[PDB]
Parts: sequence; structure tokens; C-alpha cells
Amino acid sequence: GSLSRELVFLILQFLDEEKFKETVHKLEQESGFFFNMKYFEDEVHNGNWDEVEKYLSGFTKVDDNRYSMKIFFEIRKQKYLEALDKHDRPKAVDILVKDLKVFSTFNEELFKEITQLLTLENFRENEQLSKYGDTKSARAIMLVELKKLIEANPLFRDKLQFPTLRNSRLRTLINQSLN
Repeated sequence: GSLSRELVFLILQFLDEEKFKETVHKLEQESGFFFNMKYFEDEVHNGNWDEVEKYLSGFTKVDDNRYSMKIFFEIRKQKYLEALDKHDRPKAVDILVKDLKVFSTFNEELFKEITQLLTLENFRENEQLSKYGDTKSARAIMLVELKKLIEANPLFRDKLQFPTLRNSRLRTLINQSLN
């Protein structure tokens, strides 16, 4: 019930058909009207953490609510574990201070336990993390958690469904009227 919002959905369908894919996602992000779950899934799967966070930023901030807090924490925790698994402690300690320290103030003992992982030979020595397989398996299990959190978050609840539109909607509307 907003022309600005109706136009965004019409434009998003034109861009998709035109295959201007980067523009599709920038419009979703910058407008905030539609969160593409299919896009987010692919991005999490390919470990493109910078784009995952930039995209999320168009819909939520890290401290907006408890769901938003856990979404960002889960992603940074995975980014961290992956640096540990590749035996890159300088990178893992860089992620801990720059990305995970923000949540230390909330659960302090959790942060201490996550920090302790840097000293283990293999982080699977920790009871909770013994079940972590490879990075492909880990990303899949976290994505299932991420998906639950987005669906249960009030800031995202009304932004997961794209309207049912006839193909070339914007093409057919401008052609008839611009005459």
C-alpha cells in the first residue's frame, strides 16, 4: 500500500530479468523491503562474510535485538573457527578482537571460552565443538540456525515474501502509458 514499495518490487523483477544481479541485492539491501533468503543462503555457503554482513546491515544492526545479536555472533564465530582450522592463529586472534569482542560485555565467560580455543591443538578437543566436522558441514548446520533466527526476528518477519507478479510487469506498464 505504498507506491515507493510497489516500484521497488517492479524494479527488482526488471533487474532480475535483465540479469543485473548485483543491483538486485543492492536494491534489496538499500530499500529494506525484501530480504532474499535464497541469496543469503548462497552467500553463507560460499563463505562471503563481508557481503553477508553488508547485506544484513540494510535490515538490521548488530545490537537492534537478541536475534540480531545471535545472527552476527554465529557468523563471526564460524569465521573464527575456520581461521583456527586453517591453523591461522594470527587471523583467528584478529577476528576475536575486531569481530567477537563486541559480544564479550554480554556473556563474559563465553568470550573467555572462545578465546581459550586459540591455545588448543584442534578446537574439536572442546566438548561442545567435538561434533564439528569440516567447514562445508559446519556452514550447513549454522545456516539452519541462521534461517530460524531471521524468521523469528521482528525486523525481518514482514520482508521474506516477494509479491506474485506477472512477468515483465514494469516493461508492460511503461510501454502502454509513455505513448
